[PDB]
Amino acid sequence: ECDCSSPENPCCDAATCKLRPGAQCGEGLCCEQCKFSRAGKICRIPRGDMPDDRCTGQSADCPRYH
Repeated sequence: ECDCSSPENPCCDAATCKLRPGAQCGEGLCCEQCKFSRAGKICRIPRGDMPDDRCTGQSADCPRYH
Protein backbone atom coordinates (compact mmCIF):
# COMPACT_ATOMS: atom_id res chain seq x y z
CA GLU A 1 0.00 0.00 0.00
CA CYS A 2 0.86 3.42 -1.00
CA ASP A 3 0.49 6.89 0.30
CA CYS A 4 -0.32 8.20 -3.16
CA SER A 5 -2.64 6.65 -5.74
CA SER A 6 -0.61 7.71 -8.67
CA PRO A 7 3.05 7.04 -9.41
CA GLU A 8 3.22 10.46 -10.97
CA ASN A 9 2.57 12.14 -7.66
CA PRO A 10 5.60 14.00 -6.51
CA CYS A 11 4.47 13.94 -2.91
CA CYS A 12 5.67 10.32 -2.70
CA ASP A 13 9.02 8.72 -3.27
CA ALA A 14 8.89 6.84 -6.48
CA ALA A 15 10.79 3.91 -5.16
CA THR A 16 8.55 3.19 -2.20
CA CYS A 17 5.22 4.85 -3.01
CA LYS A 18 5.35 6.31 0.48
CA LEU A 19 5.37 9.96 1.33
CA ARG A 20 8.59 11.74 0.72
CA PRO A 21 10.52 13.03 3.66
CA GLY A 22 8.82 15.96 5.18
CA ALA A 23 5.54 15.37 3.38
CA GLN A 24 2.27 15.04 5.31
CA CYS A 25 0.02 14.07 2.49
CA GLY A 26 -0.28 13.56 -1.20
CA GLU A 27 -3.90 13.95 -1.94
CA GLY A 28 -7.20 15.17 -0.59
CA LEU A 29 -9.16 18.38 -0.23
CA CYS A 30 -7.01 19.37 2.71
CA CYS A 31 -3.61 18.72 1.21
CA GLU A 32 -1.58 21.60 -0.12
CA GLN A 33 1.81 20.99 -1.64
CA CYS A 34 2.19 17.76 0.27
CA LYS A 35 1.29 19.36 3.62
CA PHE A 36 -1.89 19.52 5.62
CA SER A 37 -4.00 22.55 4.80
CA ARG A 38 -4.58 25.19 7.39
CA ALA A 39 -6.92 24.40 10.23
CA GLY A 40 -10.21 26.07 9.62
CA LYS A 41 -10.00 26.36 5.92
CA ILE A 42 -13.25 25.69 4.18
CA CYS A 43 -13.18 22.53 2.17
CA ARG A 44 -16.80 21.59 1.47
CA ILE A 45 -19.83 23.63 0.65
CA PRO A 46 -23.27 22.13 0.87
CA ARG A 47 -26.33 23.52 -0.81
CA GLY A 48 -28.76 25.08 1.54
CA ASP A 49 -28.02 25.82 5.14
CA MET A 50 -26.19 22.77 6.44
CA PRO A 51 -22.84 23.41 7.97
CA ASP A 52 -19.78 23.69 5.81
CA ASP A 53 -16.79 21.55 6.51
CA ARG A 54 -13.32 22.86 7.28
CA CYS A 55 -9.86 21.38 7.35
CA THR A 56 -8.44 20.20 10.67
CA GLY A 57 -4.82 20.90 10.13
CA GLN A 58 -4.09 17.29 11.00
CA SER A 59 -5.59 15.37 8.11
CA ALA A 60 -5.68 15.72 4.36
CA ASP A 61 -9.30 14.82 3.95
CA CYS A 62 -12.21 17.14 4.40
CA PRO A 63 -14.12 16.01 7.45
CA ARG A 64 -17.84 15.54 7.86
CA TYR A 65 -20.21 16.25 10.74
CA HIS A 66 -22.22 13.26 11.82
